[PDB]
Amino acid sequence: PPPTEVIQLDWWKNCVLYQIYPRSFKDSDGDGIGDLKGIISELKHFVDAGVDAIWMSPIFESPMVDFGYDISNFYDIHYEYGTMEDFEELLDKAHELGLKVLLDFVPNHASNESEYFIKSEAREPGYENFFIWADPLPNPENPGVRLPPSNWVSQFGGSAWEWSEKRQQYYLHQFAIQQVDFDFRNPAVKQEMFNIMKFWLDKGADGFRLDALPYLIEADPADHEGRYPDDPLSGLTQFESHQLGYTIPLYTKDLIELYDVVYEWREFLDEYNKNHGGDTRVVFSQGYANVSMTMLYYGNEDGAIGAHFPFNFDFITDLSSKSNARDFVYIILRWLTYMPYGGIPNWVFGNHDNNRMPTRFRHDMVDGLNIINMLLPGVAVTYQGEEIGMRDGYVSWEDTVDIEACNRGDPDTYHLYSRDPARTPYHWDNSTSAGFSTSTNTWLPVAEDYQEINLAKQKETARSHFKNYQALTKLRKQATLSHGEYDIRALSDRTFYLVRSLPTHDTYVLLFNVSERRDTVDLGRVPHLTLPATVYVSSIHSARLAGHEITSSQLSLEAGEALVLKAQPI
Amino acid sequence: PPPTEVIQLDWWKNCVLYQIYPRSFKDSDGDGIGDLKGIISELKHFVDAGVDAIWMSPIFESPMVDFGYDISNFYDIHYEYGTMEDFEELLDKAHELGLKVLLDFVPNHASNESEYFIKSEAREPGYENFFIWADPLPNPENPGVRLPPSNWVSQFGGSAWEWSEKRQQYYLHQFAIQQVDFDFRNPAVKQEMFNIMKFWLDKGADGFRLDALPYLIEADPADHEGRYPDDPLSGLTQFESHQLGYTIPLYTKDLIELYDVVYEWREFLDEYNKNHGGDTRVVFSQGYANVSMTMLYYGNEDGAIGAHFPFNFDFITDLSSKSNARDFVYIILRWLTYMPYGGIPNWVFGNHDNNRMPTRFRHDMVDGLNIINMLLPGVAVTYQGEEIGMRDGYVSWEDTVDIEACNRGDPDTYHLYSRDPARTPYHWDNSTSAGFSTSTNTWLPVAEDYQEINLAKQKETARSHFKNYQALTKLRKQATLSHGEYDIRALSDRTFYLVRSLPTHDTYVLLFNVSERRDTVDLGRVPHLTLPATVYVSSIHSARLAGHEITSSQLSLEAGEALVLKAQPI
Ligand SMILES: OC[C@@]1(O)OC[C@@H](O)[C@@H](O)[C@@H]1O
Ligand SMILES: OC[C@@]1(O)OC[C@@H](O)[C@@H](O)[C@@H]1O
Ligand SMILES: OC[C@H]1O[C@](O)(CO)[C@@H](O)[C@@H]1O
Ligand SMILES: OC[C@H]1O[C@](O)(CO)[C@@H](O)[C@@H]1O
Ligand SMILES: *[C@@H]1O[C@H](CO)[C@@H](O)[C@H](O)[C@H]1O
Ligand SMILES: *[C@@H]1O[C@H](CO)[C@@H](O)[C@H](O)[C@H]1O
Ligand SMILES: [Ca+2]
Ligand SMILES: [Ca+2]
Ligand SMILES: [Mg+2]
Ligand SMILES: [Mg+2]
Ligand SMILES: [Mg+2]
Ligand SMILES: [Mg+2]
Ligand SMILES: [Mg+2]
Repeated sequence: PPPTEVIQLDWWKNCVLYQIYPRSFKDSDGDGIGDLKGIISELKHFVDAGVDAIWMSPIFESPMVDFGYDISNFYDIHYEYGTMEDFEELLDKAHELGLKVLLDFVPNHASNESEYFIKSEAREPGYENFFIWADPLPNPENPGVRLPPSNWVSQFGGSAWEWSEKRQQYYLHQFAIQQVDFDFRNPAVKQEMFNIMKFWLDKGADGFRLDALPYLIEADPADHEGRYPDDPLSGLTQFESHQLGYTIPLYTKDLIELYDVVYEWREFLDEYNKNHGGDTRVVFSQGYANVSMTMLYYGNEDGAIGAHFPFNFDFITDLSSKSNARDFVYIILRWLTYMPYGGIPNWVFGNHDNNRMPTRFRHDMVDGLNIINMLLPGVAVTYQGEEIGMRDGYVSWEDTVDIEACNRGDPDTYHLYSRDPARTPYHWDNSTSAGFSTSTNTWLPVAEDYQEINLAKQKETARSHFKNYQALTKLRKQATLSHGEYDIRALSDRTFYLVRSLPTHDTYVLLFNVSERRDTVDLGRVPHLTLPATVYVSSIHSARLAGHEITSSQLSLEAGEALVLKAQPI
Repeated sequence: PPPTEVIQLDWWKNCVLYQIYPRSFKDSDGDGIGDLKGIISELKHFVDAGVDAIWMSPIFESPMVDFGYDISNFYDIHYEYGTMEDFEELLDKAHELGLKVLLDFVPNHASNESEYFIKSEAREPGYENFFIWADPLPNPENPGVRLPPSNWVSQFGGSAWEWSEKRQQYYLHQFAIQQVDFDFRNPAVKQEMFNIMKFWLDKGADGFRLDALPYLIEADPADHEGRYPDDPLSGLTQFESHQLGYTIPLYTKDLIELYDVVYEWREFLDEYNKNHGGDTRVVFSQGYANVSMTMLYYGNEDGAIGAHFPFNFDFITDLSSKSNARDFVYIILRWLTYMPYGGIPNWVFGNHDNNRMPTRFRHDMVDGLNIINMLLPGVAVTYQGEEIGMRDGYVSWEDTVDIEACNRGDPDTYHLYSRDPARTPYHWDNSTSAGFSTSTNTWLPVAEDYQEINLAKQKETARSHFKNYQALTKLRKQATLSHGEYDIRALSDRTFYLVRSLPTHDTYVLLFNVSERRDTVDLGRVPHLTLPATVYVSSIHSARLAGHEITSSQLSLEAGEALVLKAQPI
């Protein structure tokens, strides 16, 4: 029978979404800092790679305490990265190449250098209640020793409460001292968030990543006899009272009221899209939470609609080099089992907040992991460098600039916390500073392996991570990946299959030996696979090349080996 | 295309396995205690129910501290239950009726009234090292102040170490003070377990349940400078030093050496089956552990073969009335994802150690839960009472006899620990004591609801839990249930499907609304379902009767409603 026709999906339902970390992508001006003119000079890379949409880590005005996540002006561009004119040029050139562009910001908090905070601290009319301000806890026993409002612990270590001498109250910071939590029960705060989003959509952004949403709302002291309630204690002996893990965040994380804010954002965005037309503008939410709390970002049982999707961190939080094939299958099944009917799945293997994909897994698993990302239903998310298999770079204590590591760590522990190894500059080629900069003095050190692992090398060599990346993003154009069913099971502790199938269309099969040992499997166990089948993609050290035919039902896979097979339609 | 011939499976691969609790099954002699003549009198019940194999909770000589799991003679029958001749009669009549009969015992420990312990405490030759005996922990601060060997906590509260005045040493008890842990590094103890198994296999037993296996082996002092190492502390404020949960059982539970004992037991059983022929004799292992530690009971990487299966307690540990249809699917997929290839899956919904199935879930979910048990691949495990939807019985503090409750509990807390509510006498009919006994003086109180919930009532009335149970055990003779594939997914937060399919054989489909609300689903989402299809079984509260034709692809299911549909072969 002739192949069935399929209805085209809206762009966000099956895009390849690439995360740029602008500070480390491309330095155009020799200061060792990535910049917007740098990104503009390499927009063609996303077309070459088969990326549909780029998001940037923050580029708004920021003192850079948390490299952009401490925003002092939500309406202008950080000078080290360029100007508003450069951003507008980036949007125009990206759109001309057919790319979508999303911006990133963290609604939860503003820099203490923001006009909001300066004015709030001054109790300026309209701003007095813009942030969470509290009096000290009455000390009737030592009237003279000042007590914080509650025992709340910051994500970045120490008390979540910072005394203001000027205002003679504490302000809340779930993150850095310099990152002040907005009061999301203040209508003026909610209106300012719509104002920011409308400003950037009007400039032409295609949507937003909205960061750190579990932390929006904290217990209302009206419900606790006018005090901020203590979070319950963990009782874990490895944590002292200034260490993250000392408290259970009952009153400070994943409060149900946060979701009302997200549903209100979605209603705003839906109105905006109705009144402007063109490509749908979207919101993709970030939060690390349990399955229940994460799925609530999609919407709820009462018909609320939230983010276009919450990001799926399962490959970061629940899989690693310790995982066997059964773990891989059981964790892949979690998002697919719990995600609401009609929701769009997404898959995230890395970001600027976690160690790089091949460092969390193994170097010989890069191709298999990128195949899982591209062959699962829904949206593939790629973190800068995954398309060439970048590894964590070495960063000394002396070179560490991550506030999270400076705050929580010391020269012996800092590696437990630092995100800097996943932020080292991108490897374009084997030139000075891996082609990232004409300068040797980069804001973070260039990883030692850049002569071995760089894009130019992988475009010249017959087989490479990047060429496999290109073959996979191209495969996503096939109806079997955009509209096909899925079946996933383990064949052994070492190997699993993923089958995409769709009547009258080619079948595609992943086989992946995720173990450190060779494995032999019976392909007769794989549903919808008739032999002979053809190798479409293989891992760079596979004995099988693309175009190789699989004729035998007995297949030996090397440690880390992955194959994509193209088989006849069902 | 005429139905394919399937190869008949060995009996233990797809049996319906029924756990009898002899003390609460049937009292023949009016002492309010269930007994072997009582079981003999009702063996036809298993044939009527479509049960293939019965296991009895322990019937060996026991002081009854733990109602038979404290065994004082592993080679003879507890007097209250009957004689060795009653047991030989039971085995004879059961085998005549085509039933398999398994015995239960707990290798970990013997009664302190056993000859083993009395001789071991007396340091008789050969017995000295039968149990774990330890010196007090040396006390350099004040020599001769008596300290226990370690901080280890018993499962039934207090220290796992009991001082013997007679022997001037402590003995290990992971369970009650009266349950003494064997030394499983002693070859004479291992030889004694082979002797015990050989004795009962020689009498005609079809196999064993071996209880409490995670506790067999504890840390060897020879690996900790000649002391028993402390278990790590949990840090949890709700647990004092005498309370289960105070410690993390690093050195006392799930030691990798316990699995070598299991593999040796299978090698012995394999040799016995080979030398005796007839029907395979089996071992089913018990242990509550994580999925890692649970699957090693089947066997290991190196090719060790263990129990025919370990019991799957997921419907007790990981699902309850709090669970939605997505939880059901995600937990059902756990065993099927993790079990080794060739493994036989099994499904346990209750036992004498946990609250009854309708009490853990809801009264209106009984049929749906019995359908899952019978329609998933592998072995269905039934606990005495589940075939009629028995609810937990009320048992006051005054009537409580469970050592776990007496030791861990007080008049206000005892309900958190007691297993007595799941051990109340079986509801045969609406006669005195529900037909369990001619006496009103029963060893536990008969539940208040026996007039409403009894077997005789359910065999008379047109629709019942028992008639559904019978319809389900009959359905397991169909090739689709013994050899069929499975597919399982959630349609909503409320409803899931399970499809058993097998080309040329009929398709069977469970649809189950596990929620408290009506749900409407689209049957066109269910694979291998062509309409019309026939209701084969329905929940007793369903508007649909068996024989009812589903024609519409839109289906509204009431809270708790489950249907089994019979549909055309694929
Ligand atoms: O608009 C609904 C609501 O729940 O949204 C989150 C907070 O702004 C709450 O004060 C507010 O009532
Ligand atoms: O037979 C192997 C072994 O591991 O079995 C379990 C224990 O009896 C151990 O002492 C013994 O070495
Ligand atoms: O460590 C960085 C922290 O900030 C976040 O982005 C907050 O959502 C998370 O990655 C983590 O809690
Ligand atoms: O509550 C009883 C205890 O004994 C066991 O049967 C041992 O495996 C478990 O049910 C529990 O740990
Ligand atoms: C989300 O927000 C936190 C706090 O501002 C930042 O540190 C992360 O990098 C960002 O992804
Ligand atoms: C398994 O073993 C324990 C300890 O003897 C007992 O209490 C349980 O009832 C049994 O299943
Ligand atoms: Ca907040
Ligand atoms: Ca033991
Ligand atoms: Mg620059
Ligand atoms: Mg971290
Ligand atoms: Mg009796
Ligand atoms: Mg219990
Ligand atoms: Mg299928």
